[PDB]
Amino acid sequence: IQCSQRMLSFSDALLSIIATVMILPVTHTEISPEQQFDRSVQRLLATRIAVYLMTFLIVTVAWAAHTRLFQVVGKTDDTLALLNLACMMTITFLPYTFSLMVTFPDVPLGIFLFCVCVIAIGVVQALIVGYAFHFPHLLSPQIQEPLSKERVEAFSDGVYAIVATLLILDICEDNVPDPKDVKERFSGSLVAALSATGPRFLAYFGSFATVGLLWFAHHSLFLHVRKATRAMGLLNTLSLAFVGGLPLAYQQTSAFARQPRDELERVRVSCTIIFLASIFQLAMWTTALLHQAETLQPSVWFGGREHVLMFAKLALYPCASLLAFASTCLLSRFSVGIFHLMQIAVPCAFLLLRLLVGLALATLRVL
Amino acid sequence: IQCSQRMLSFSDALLSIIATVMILPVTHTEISPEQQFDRSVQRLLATRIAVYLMTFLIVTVAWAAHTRLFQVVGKTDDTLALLNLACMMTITFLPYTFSLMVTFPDVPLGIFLFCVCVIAIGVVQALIVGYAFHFPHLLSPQIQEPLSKERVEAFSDGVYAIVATLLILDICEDNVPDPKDVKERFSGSLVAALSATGPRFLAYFGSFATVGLLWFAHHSLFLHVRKATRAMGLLNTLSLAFVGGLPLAYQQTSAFARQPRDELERVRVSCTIIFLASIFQLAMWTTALLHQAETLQPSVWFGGREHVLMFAKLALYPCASLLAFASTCLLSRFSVGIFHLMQIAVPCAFLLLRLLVGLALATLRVL
Ligand SMILES: [Cs+]
Ligand SMILES: [Cs+]
Ligand SMILES: [Cs+]
Ligand SMILES: [Cs+]
Ligand SMILES: [Cs+]
Repeated sequence: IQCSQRMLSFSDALLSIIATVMILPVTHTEISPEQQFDRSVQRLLATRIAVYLMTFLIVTVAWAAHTRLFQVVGKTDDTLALLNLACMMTITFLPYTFSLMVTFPDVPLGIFLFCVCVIAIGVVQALIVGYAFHFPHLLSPQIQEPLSKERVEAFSDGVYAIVATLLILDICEDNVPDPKDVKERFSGSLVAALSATGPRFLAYFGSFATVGLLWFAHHSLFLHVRKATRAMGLLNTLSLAFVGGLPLAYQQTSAFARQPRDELERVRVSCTIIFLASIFQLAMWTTALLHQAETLQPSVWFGGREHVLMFAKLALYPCASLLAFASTCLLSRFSVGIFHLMQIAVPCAFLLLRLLVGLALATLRVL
Repeated sequence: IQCSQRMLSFSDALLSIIATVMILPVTHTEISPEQQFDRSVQRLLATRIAVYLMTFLIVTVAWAAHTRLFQVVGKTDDTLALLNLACMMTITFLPYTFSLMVTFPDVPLGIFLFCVCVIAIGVVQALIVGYAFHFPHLLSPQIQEPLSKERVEAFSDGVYAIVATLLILDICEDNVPDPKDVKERFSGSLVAALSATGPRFLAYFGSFATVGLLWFAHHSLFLHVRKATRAMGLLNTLSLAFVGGLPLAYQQTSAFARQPRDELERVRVSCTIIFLASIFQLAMWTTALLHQAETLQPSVWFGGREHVLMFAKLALYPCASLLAFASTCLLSRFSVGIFHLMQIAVPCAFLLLRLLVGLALATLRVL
């Protein structure tokens, strides 16, 4: 009998990466001025977004099934480890089946391959369960539907890390200039290319700050969570699904970004993505507050010491993105400036959150 | 005061992904028949491999510095969490500095940016240390150079997962056919395209099996390790660095693979990569055996119950790849067949390792 922590952690990392890499087809979508007014390319972009969401949810379902299985397994062995590796191999091939299905929906080949993959996952999991029940010592103590917190945490961490890596790869792809381009612009001057590419560098830091602050909010939330209910897990899955779309909002090399579009439209899309990513974390927090005794620690109970702090932590980004979208809709003049100011201000608010909470609550109490 | 497990796990995941994504430039290298005999493209491929190795080692050094720092920190706070996120942001920008340096080595801009990034990492880490020492409660109990095992495990898991994801992405990119291609080959027949693309599907399973079995060996090794010495950490870093090259060996869409080359040369390259990946794990095992009392559990001591099993587990792949290379060099006729037979046999040997060890040792004892 061996400990099963590392095996499940590796499974979580693999599955998170597999679920998050479904956004790449969306990022690489190409639209040009010649095809700007064509309907097919717009419909294709929309369908690709939908496909990304569906594939993310499928991979998440598979991961949850694996977690429920290894909650009963408990202790792993060499045989069970190899069988879990086979199950991971089977799950990883789902992306290819869905790619085939997307390329050829009417043809039944992709459907058959997807069904065969699901059936292989099923038989492998059934073999693992039968092996564990055959040998009592392997099973968990309780045997011999809240999901486990550690698994959810690992999956979320993997998703966020992959998003950040996508951002930095986009920077590495776009910002670097070519020798011929440098020579044509100026007489072999790279300082000038740096001067021309600085805003891109700063936008990268802004995007990474956004992702890191969202992760910080999620981490602070799950630190205070005694138990994670199934509803909280579903809301977390939705939040992660909409977190995977951040590259679509904060990428320059992406063919998606390189299309005829107005600045206000890009700002609106990015704000909507951020709001959708953060509102589901806020919903997790509220749902946990409903059943505070079981799903939360005493500190974050209603009227607790850190309740207001956590509420502000999780409501900072949603309210800010909603304000940015409202400014885009109403003012129509300073929207981009408001969005950039918010991008650079939300970090500062996070760093000084406790002092702001204190001063605000004190001022409201006095008056 | 808050627990620092999840923060460090997220840092490990991010840094592992960042270190492993340095292989992508190598995979996307293009060589054509027109430029087959040109020296520049071959030299470029070699230099890109070297650059990948160097960048991996740099990111690993940064990760090790962070681990040594947070061994003293112990307990994290909101401020320390945000500062660690800033440090991760700074480390993630190293890829871009190195890309600029590669594109323009003679120009000093990339060098200056790299130095500034290192200096920013330094100042952020110094601020974290001063903050922790300013507040005694945050520091670890021991304060108020063996690396931590959990961090190494997480980093290795991330690297392996990213390799597997690269493999599956390569499959998704190449194997899927286009509608026009299907129509030109046959009268709208996708079953025929499947029949033509089957060997690629099977090669994917072979490559994933290779990666998963290497991970299984590493996991079995670290399960029995009481303490991880600095030398073992360095050997693990080298093993991971040479594991990142597996995509170069098991990818079809990669422009690297799409070049004029003989089958025997590809087999030799893949075998060399696998041998280099596994021999360093074997070296970790031997180095730990030297100081068995401190670096190993009683089971794997010399003459232990699981010593022979672990030795076989960690020597299966090195010996097999060496045999495949020797067959390539000597026989020159059935080398590819031997390589494929080995690819599909090593998994079976892993699954039946205990029975083979038993029968072999018994036969040797009797005779
Ligand atoms: Cs974890
Ligand atoms: Cs992870
Ligand atoms: Cs971990
Ligand atoms: Cs990881
Ligand atoms: Cs990628």
